[PDB]
Amino acid sequence: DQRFGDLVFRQLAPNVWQHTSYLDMPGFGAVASNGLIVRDGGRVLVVDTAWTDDQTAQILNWIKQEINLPVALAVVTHAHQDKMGGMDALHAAGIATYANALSNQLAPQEGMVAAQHSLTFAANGWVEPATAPNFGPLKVFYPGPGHTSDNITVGIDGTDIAFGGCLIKDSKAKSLGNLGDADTEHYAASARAFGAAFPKASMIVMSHSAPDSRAAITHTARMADKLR
Ligand SMILES: C[C@@H](O)[C@@H](C(=O)O)[C@H]1CC(SCCNC=N)=C(C(=O)O)N1
Ligand SMILES: [Zn+2]
Ligand SMILES: [Zn+2]
Repeated sequence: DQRFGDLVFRQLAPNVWQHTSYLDMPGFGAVASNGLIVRDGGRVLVVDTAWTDDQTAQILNWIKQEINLPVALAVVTHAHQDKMGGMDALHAAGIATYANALSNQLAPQEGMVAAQHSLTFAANGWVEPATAPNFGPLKVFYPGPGHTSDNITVGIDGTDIAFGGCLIKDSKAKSLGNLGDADTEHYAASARAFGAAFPKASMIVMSHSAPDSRAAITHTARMADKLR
């Protein structure tokens, strides 16, 4: 683990890093939020911002120092603060940002800054390639409504890594966390759909825990079963 400012960076694979930022919430303590950094050829790709614009700027600063390649694009997995909180930092730096069309539509109501481009998805959940230009190893999948109506997920092609965001919780988790915006009826099916979308992924990266095995997906699904 590497510390850079208030952020921590961990290499998960030769070309993949996890970024972690913290937000102190009064009465509840500091909460960690994870994202991904992917090196693809002569460019870098980001998945999710940090909690804030300042923290996100630090991600770009670490990238400059540790990777020294231009950041080509970023993808945010839904319209909540821990995933979209630092959109300004990305846009200030001239980085093209992509999100679920629904996330961009919800963003203003959520107090978030919308991404600059919209992803749309097929009936089977896979992104329509036309809306996801030059994503390299990033394979984006909409598993259906769960944590939120708009949550999307990301696999890293050519690695054992898949990113479930706030949809997937780790196998040690006691609850499904914040269900304030959740679709409790479809949550279980969506978690399982993600598992089926990336059947070979063995390392599951998520928003609020260290990377886990596929057990995180199944354990989440089974916790969600009880919500019905
Ligand atoms: C604060 C907001 O961004 C919230 C969300 O996205 O729903 C953050 C905080 C949280 S709570 C973190 C884990 N909580 C466990 N009780 C989650 C989450 O559950 O995914 N995401
Ligand atoms: Zn959320
Ligand atoms: Zn979260």
